[PDB]
Amino acid sequence: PDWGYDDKNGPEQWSKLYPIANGNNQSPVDIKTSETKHDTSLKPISVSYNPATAKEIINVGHSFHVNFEDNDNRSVLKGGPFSDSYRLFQFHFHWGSTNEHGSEHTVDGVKYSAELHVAHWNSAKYSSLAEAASKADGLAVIGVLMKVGEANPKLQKVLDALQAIKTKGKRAPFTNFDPSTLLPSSLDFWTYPGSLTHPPLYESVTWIICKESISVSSEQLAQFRSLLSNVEGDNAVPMQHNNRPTQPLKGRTVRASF
Ligand SMILES: CC(=O)NCCc1ccc(S(N)(=O)=O)cc1
Ligand SMILES: [Zn+2]
Repeated sequence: PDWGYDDKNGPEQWSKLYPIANGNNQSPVDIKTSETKHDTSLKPISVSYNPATAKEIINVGHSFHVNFEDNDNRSVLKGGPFSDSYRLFQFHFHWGSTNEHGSEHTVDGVKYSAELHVAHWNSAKYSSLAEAASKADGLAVIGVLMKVGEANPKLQKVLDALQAIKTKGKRAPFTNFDPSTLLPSSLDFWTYPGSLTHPPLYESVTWIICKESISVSSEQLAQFRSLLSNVEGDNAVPMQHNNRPTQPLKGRTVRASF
């Protein structure tokens, strides 16, 4: 690919190939609680995922994705700022070179160790992910900040699967899993209109950032960093990091459900 997280092909240089990187609806962003606006029209977040939709886990070079079957509404996200139903299609993480950084979104300047992203697409208005991905109201992603501390047992199935997709391109069956088990006990959230955090960087994402963080141990993060970005047979190249710096709000308003 023509982009990555290294010095020459990283976030700082993405604008060369993808001009939208300097757009007015880019993500992630720094959430300043003193500037958030509480909206009473915001309904509670509602997630209902069917574990049978879990499909496959793939090493995509810069990260790894856990995909779900999205042929029907067995796994959907509703409520919040949405009137339409969004269909689950994938969840993945972002992490940094060390525990002191790793999350993409930050709160009042505080950076966390990693971030969980659960993505969905608008199946009420569109017919496929490919179609919805470029629409302003096409995607919905739940972001959960991960604070380094106690080991998170609910990450077990995911971590145990990494040994089967160590190098770029490898993929394997990942079934019978409900990602709602990874979300925090409280679903209070912040929401704002944004974009995909990496190329193609489409400004088609309605972000749902959870107020409550979930835990993850130093060793579990080490597992993410032990994944290889190279293809099998080549010199090992660890996936040290894949988080984008926060971008200018550009007049956007971050709303709070609490
Ligand atoms: C084919 C496919 O699923 N590609 C990944 C698309 C994609 C999904 C979500 C995000 S994020 N970081 O904004 O949550 C970025 C890219
Ligand atoms: Zn992401």
